[PDB]
Amino acid sequence: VSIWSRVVQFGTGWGFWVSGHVFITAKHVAPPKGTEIFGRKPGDFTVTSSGDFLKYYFTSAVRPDIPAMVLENGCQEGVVASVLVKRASGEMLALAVRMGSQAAIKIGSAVVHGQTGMLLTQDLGTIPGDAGCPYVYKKGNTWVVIGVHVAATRSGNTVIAATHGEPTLEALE
Repeated sequence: VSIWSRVVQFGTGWGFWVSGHVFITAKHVAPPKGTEIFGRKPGDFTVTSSGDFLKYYFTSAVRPDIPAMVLENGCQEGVVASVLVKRASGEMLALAVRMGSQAAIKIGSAVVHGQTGMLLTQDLGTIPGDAGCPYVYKKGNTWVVIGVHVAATRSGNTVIAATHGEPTLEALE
């Protein structure tokens, strides 16, 4: 699809334009908080994190050309999604992954929640440094994004996606 263009190198990893204003990535690849990014200084944007999910909101659209997509909080187990892996070479691998159940993890010093998935099918699969690449699927007749890649199991086909879910309560003052 044209979409592959949304995926871009970022810090020590990758990230994704959900909308003109919204850029998501894996928190551990991101450059330190308050770094000048895409030629914007802090204050041009607002960053919300959620585990190892990291969302930048830009007051002014940074990618004006691009439509919004729906950003779900993970998806149902058994749904077949697809990871959009770009490699530094520019090579583009659509990896199919059947999504699984939730699962905690440690990124160093910090336990973080994710949805696991089991890569469907040699060379193949993921590497560290794919972190950030998105997981997306076709819900009925259109496409949504459900999380970002964080890591893959030493053993075989299992991968973890970080997810972002909207807050449901609020504290006062």
